[PDB]
Amino acid sequence: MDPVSVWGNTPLATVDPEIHDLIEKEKHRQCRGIELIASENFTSFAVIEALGSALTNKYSEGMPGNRYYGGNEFIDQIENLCRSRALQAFHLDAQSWGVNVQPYSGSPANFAAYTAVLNPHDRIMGLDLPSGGHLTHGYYTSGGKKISATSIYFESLPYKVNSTTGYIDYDRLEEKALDFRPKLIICGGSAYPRDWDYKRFREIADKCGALLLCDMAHTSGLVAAQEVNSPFEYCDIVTTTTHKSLRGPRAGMIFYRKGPKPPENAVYDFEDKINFAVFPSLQGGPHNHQIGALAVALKQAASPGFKAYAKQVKANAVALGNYLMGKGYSLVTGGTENHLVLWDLRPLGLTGNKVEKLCDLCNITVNKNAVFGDAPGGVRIGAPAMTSRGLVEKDFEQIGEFLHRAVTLTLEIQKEHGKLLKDFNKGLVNNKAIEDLKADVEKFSATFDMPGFLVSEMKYKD
Amino acid sequence: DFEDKINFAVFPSLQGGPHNHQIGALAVALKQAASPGFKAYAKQVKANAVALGNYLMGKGYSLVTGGTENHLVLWDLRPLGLTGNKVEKLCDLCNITVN
Amino acid sequence: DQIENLCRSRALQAFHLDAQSWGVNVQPYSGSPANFAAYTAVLNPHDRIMGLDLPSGGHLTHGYYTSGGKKISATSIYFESLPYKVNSTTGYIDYDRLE
Ligand SMILES: Cc1ncc(COP(=O)(O)O)c(CNCC(=O)O)c1O
Ligand SMILES: Cc1ncc(COP(=O)(O)O)c(CNCC(=O)O)c1O
Repeated sequence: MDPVSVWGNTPLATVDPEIHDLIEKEKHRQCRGIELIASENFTSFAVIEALGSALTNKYSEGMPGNRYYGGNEFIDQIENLCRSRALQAFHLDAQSWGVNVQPYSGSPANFAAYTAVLNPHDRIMGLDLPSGGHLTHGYYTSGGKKISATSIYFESLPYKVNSTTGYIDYDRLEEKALDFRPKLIICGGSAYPRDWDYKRFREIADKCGALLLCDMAHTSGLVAAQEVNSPFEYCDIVTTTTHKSLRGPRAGMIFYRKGPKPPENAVYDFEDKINFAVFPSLQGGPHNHQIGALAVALKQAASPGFKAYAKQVKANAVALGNYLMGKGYSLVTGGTENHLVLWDLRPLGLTGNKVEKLCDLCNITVNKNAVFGDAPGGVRIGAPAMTSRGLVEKDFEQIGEFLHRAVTLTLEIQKEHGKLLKDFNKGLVNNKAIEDLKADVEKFSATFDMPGFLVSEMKYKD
Repeated sequence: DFEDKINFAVFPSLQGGPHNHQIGALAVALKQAASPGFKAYAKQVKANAVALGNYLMGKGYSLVTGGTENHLVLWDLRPLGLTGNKVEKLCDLCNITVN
Repeated sequence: DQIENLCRSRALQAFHLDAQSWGVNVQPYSGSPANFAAYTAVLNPHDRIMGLDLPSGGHLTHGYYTSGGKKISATSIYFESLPYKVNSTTGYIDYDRLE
């Protein structure tokens, strides 16, 4: 039996050189490309120190002051701190809003919210995936195969954007809701480049008797800084991830109205149902290292610096958008009001998969994305991650130039090898233009700061 | 065609007699710089600058370019609302000489 | 002569230079005279020069004139200097704007 220090106190670089080396290679990759995945970010070292800590050792099933085991003196304080900081970050009165901070991620947070307020097979609507919505808001194929757990255990129906403007068609949503009669309407999405008319959603929900939930995962950092419409003014429940624009660990939260209802002396009934759904119905012990790390992120999000970050994210998305748009490219809705742009590639005859593939070869990470609701004909581009490395508008205009080069090279490989993926991949090999672009992206990326670790100590600096 | 132009610029164009005590002292310094100890000194200078830079950033101080690849660190004091004048003056009084 | 010849040869050795490819002059009184003699060797009066801007980390002898147009460095008095700057985001040399 190994003495404690050999297995238990030796650092990772010695206990497991393989994993240490792979993480170091991943750190280097994060420092040598252009990260435009709109859901990604780079969190702080202080968050990561809480995440990688002894908090992982403690079981604390239940919730603070009402646990199933002992030894929770300090875990209770950490969870209570995290919860009160969550309410502060979003400027919520603790007598009108509560929050559960135990969900393991955003998707468990959504499914626990549904479990709390719906019965199995109850009806739900959310934004269609080709229109910018997320899997957890419901998804089934044309062949009827239920894919999302939301569509397996409840009855979902999507609403779409207008096929010519790309904005949410609020009239068709109201009509569909009166026909379908959902018990729950979901707003928020993954690839919608505009703000949300939450007042209109509330009017539609009240007209059809539905609860109204906003999944604010993508824009939660922007909501915290009061840079986009606040869903809390109008929604019954607000779910979120904590790792996207909020820049924290991977976790989820469920916010819920409490107290008297606005004008029978009726009161909200969400609190106990939401808490019970997370535990004991769906989850086990909370991940206390995530909760501690989340409390750190929420304190960082409440700071004047984070408000400046949120402004800069929106400004960088706009500058990138305008740059592409001055090159003659087409954006869905012709611009953005948030952290992302939707690049309609169809006027170029390119699929989003070809542009995504050549970009990845040049260390530019984007993702194909269906466009206007229609082989995805676009790509989604987000600003939070590279903004966190300190990039401002001119730097995002340089990102725009890099994207313009990558797309030109894609056209060039298509106009020489052909629109078939078996043919197109022939041009992606031994290609000096790709090799050059990659080199330029690498040298560009290396000039920027990186939160989360001591840069001078990284193993790979080439 | 640099050699003749450069030698001529130094003398007779710009300077008078060389300072031969400087040249002899410089010859000594160039012998010392060619030694394995000096290679280790130069590594140590770099390591010392990095270690100081990392210490300051850990306290929440801002370095220009966020680090160093050579012998110096540049410390941006504007985020603290301080001028270089005040910090230089105060620790000149504590026998710490910066600029 | 032997001391200067030794200084020159040790200069070439300390920087790992082939004497068929590199020569050295070791008489400059200091660094500022060295720079100004180099300029005098290869430039005519009023020839154009660029060096790193002083707020971007450059040195007086690389050129310096004020917002008001006052020529401070002798480099800017006797030649026509224009500075280049670091990238305002990163603090590294902005190579594209220099080009
Ligand atoms: C048999 C078994 N299976 C699954 C789980 C769930 O683990 P998570 O907390 O990671 O969700 C538990 C937790 N049991 C906790 C206990 O016995 O104290 C368990 O005992
Ligand atoms: C009148 C006069 N002025 C200036 C200088 C220049 O001195 P430096 O070498 O220190 O630059 C000399 C040198 N004249 C040397 C000689 O007559 O032998 C000089 O004779």
